[PDB]
Amino acid sequence: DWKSSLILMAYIIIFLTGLPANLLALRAFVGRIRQPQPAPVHILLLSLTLADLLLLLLLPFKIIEAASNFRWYLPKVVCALTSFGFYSSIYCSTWLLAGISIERYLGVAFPVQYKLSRRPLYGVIAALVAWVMSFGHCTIVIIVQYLSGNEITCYENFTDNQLDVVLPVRLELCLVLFFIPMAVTIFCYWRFVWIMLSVGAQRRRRAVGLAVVTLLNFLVCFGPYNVSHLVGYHQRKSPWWRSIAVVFSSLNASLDPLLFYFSSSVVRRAFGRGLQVL
Ligand SMILES: C[C@]1(C(=O)N(CCCC(=O)O)Cc2cccc(Cl)c2)CCN1C(=O)c1csc2ccccc12
Repeated sequence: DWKSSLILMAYIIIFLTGLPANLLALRAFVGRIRQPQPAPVHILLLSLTLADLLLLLLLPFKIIEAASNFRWYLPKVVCALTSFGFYSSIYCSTWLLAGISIERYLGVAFPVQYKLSRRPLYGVIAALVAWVMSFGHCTIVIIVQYLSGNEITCYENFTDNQLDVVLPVRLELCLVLFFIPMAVTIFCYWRFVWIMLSVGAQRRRRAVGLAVVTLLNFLVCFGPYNVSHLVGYHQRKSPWWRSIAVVFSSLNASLDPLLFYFSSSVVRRAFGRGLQVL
């Protein structure tokens, strides 16, 4: 009861804290465009904002669930659409954050290439690759898993045979769409921070802060969910703390705003104006 209510209120907080800041971020980038940005970084970040918006706008469904002890029964189609809605955002975000890690390292360190390739169009493909990879692979999940008065919004008994097909797919996504980005993100930022270490204080604090946020996201926000998938092999059963792990997956949407503040000064100016009003 209260155990459920807490997640409801936490999700409301995430919604009511996130959505305004994310809309302000979206507007900030739309502002930062001025003449459509020449910078590949600013495009990739915009995609993350859209991926966040996609999640945050669909987030309220969860607060409604948490009230009703996951009772209200949704059609299998609706259940699938909402599930796909979530999956897309997370695994898109991971590759985008990896793309940012690439961008900062390759951009700042070894700047000769960045001086020549300061055109925006070379960047756009990375966002499209992230979207295509996310959508394309995530679709497989809902294909496989989809085509009574129990306390479950979507009870996932599946089938004993299907289990043997389903879990490998979840592990495949877990590995390729997270554990690989993880290996890239840390490899880039470890160097980027070293290069930055080797206005200056502001640049340093921005650069470190950026890396801290990206690291934190993978461990705190995305970690437990992707661990919970892997535990699937050990237990051969959906862990009870999946619903808890999901909280963290949503939490990212609250901390992603900071990324934009640390990255782009225009966002700091825009939030400055927003804070001036508020
Ligand atoms: C919550 C969950 C899901 O879809 N379930 C959970 C099974 C039941 C269990 O065991 O609690 C069914 C479900 C949950 C909710 C709505 C529908 Cl219509 C169907 C699992 C990750 N995920 C989403 O992809 C997700 C979908 S909307 C959304 C919003 C925010 C975060 C994540 C999500």
